[PDB]
Amino acid sequence: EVNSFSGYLKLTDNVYIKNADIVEEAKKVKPTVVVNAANVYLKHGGGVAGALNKATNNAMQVESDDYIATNGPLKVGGSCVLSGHNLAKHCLHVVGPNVNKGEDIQLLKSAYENFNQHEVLLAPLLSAGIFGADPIHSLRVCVDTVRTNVYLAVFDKNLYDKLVSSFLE
Ligand SMILES: CC(C)[C@H](Nc1ncnc2[nH]c(-c3cn[nH]c3)cc12)c1ccc2c(c1)S(=O)(=O)CCC2
Repeated sequence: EVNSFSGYLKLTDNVYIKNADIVEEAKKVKPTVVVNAANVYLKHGGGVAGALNKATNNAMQVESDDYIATNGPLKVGGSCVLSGHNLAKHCLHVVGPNVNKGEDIQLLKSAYENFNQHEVLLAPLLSAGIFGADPIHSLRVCVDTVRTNVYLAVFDKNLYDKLVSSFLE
């Protein structure tokens, strides 16, 4: 019943990967921590963040606005811990660089370093999709940076297959 991840492929001693929607994984597993692919103002307008917010019936967005009002925006490469709502005990909101908006890809290492404060995490592939990072590079940074136990859900079988073949070269 605790962190019941199923059907993952173990890549390294601490990195696992599955072709799955992170929202569906969070509902089934109810992990201790789910990672959001956030932006600095925690505006969950689309993609992974919009999907996680919609699964909380907008409770994540209201909580996020209150956090920003009191604390100000996050930095690129930084994170904050807020409620997991019905998806997890906690949501770790992590800001990976948006290369399509000119942010430095080197900050992807700092973004993955936030994962090391949590023993077990369900997470998306940071800075992939419309953030513009090369998803094979993002997996290599994950493997080289994260030391705690991370379960990556990648919602695209074509990309999943390319990432596993890239890792097993
Ligand atoms: C690479 C892609 C396959 C992957 N997507 C996903 N990966 C895992 N669980 C997912 N659920 C949905 C979904 C459910 N309902 N609606 C959307 C998407 C999703 C991905 C990973 C990272 C990032 C993005 C996208 S982005 O374009 O949202 C920008 C932020 C970084």
